[PDB]
Amino acid sequence: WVIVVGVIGVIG
Repeated sequence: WVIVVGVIGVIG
């Protein structure tokens, strides 16, 4: 959150 990561985050 708030919609933030192309390849390695949570998502998120």
